[PDB]
Amino acid sequence: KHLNVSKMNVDDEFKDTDGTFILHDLQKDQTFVYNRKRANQRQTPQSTFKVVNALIGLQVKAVRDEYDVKRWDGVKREFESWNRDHTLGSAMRESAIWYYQALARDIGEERMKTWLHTLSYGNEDISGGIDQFWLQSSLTISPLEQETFLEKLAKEELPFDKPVMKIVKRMMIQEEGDHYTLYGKTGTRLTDMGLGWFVGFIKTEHGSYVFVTNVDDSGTKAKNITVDILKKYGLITS
Repeated sequence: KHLNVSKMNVDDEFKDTDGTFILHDLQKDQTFVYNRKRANQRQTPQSTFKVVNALIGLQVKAVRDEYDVKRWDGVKREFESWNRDHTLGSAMRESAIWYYQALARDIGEERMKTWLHTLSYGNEDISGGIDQFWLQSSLTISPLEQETFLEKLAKEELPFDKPVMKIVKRMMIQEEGDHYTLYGKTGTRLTDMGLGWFVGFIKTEHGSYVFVTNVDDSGTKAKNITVDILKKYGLITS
């Protein structure tokens, strides 16, 4: 019934990819890591940082809720899903960077810095600029450090109001099946599609699990790898 993570193997998901995969069993307190070296290498978080931005932004009331609308400026950007008015939640779902750049500006350098130390978020380096630092810039975090943060979010053991964490979790929902809920956030270095993430957690009828996938490829690749693993190991069912 219950997936024992110490028994897994995911080699063939990465046979042609430089990557790492981490799976933490919340009920049993056990962590499986494929590619320990890469799991310990700090990398730029890309849009996985939206999770943190949303938590801080809601907590400090820079945004009201998942429906807080910011109007599009009419500039055609790389993805057509970005070229529309957005909310905190839709900008997470569609990875509309411009929305979260406006949010980061409202949070401000000093508040962001204090929060990143509270959250132990990687190298905590925001010198790349208040609306650039998480995008192939100064801030880096290892896949294992991402796991540590996301495990605290799953357990709701972070210094945010309970409704704030509930809202952010809801914004991360990717699939709601009959027997599981998949939560996650992609990230990609869009300059060259050369760095990819899919991070999150899955709730099943036999425990919840926290995952981090990171690859020298797109965030779509990271997500497809993660979904394949979660299906192979019986966590995504229906």
